[PDB]
Amino acid sequence: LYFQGIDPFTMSTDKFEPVPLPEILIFPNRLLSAETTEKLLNRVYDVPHVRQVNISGEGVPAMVGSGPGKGLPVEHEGRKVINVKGREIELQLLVGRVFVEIDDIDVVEKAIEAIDEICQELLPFGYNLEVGRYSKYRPT
Amino acid sequence: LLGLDSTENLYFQGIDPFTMSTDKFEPVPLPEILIFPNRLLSAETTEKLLNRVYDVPHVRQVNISGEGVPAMVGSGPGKGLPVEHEGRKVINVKGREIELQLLVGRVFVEIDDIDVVEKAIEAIDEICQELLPFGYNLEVGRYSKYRP
Repeated sequence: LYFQGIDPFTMSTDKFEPVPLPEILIFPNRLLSAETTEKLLNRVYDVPHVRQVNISGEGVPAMVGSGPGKGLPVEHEGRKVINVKGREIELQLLVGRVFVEIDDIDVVEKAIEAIDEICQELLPFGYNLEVGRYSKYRPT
Repeated sequence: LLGLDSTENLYFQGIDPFTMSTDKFEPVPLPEILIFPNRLLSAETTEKLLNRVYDVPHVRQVNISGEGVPAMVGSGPGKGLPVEHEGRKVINVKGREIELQLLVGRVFVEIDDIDVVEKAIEAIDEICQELLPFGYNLEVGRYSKYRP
């Protein structure tokens, strides 16, 4: 079937305006240490067409299921400082998500292959990569 | 040879190119509505927002991202002083007690079907108008898994 409608992810509608820049999303199978985060961000910023890299800790801590502290959250991690392309970044939490903004939809495929090669080396415990494409709600 | 170029710009109009590489990318059926508050949310506002969002029809799951907060703080010669509850806050969402450890900057609301997103985003917009007076932006996201 040859589509004849309008997709709000790729064209303006009366309710949506496409966000030009996609994300490459990294979902590691284990949280990232400060050191891993530092190496990952430095390497990813060297990939052509990467505009910015953002990170997040988890919203909800890990709960202790056995031993001392059972039933309670793990002890909160300590603050760490990393150096990304000469800028100091303070980490309050182990990193569970990475968001990589790419400067053009057309180069996503190449960018994600490059990022995949980095992750193969740095995230031996496994990970998943996704492309996110967005549209802004702008009614009327 | 203007005039005799190939016509992929017409044939593929409105399609994102990477999506045609089905050897490498698998479409994710379920979209998300994203809430981007203009300020990082307090635990109190996060709690209110999550309670209301979980009542919107067709919401499947809700995730959050944002900025961590220290569990130790100090301005003296010694080590940091520990913050009560390790700096985290307990919130109550639909009867569940949840330890929150982010100032929230992005809410990810998974919707069960692209076809119901319009009505869902209208309900979420009404919530945000009420709960986020400092302003916010809403977006929809569609995902593709890289599976080379």
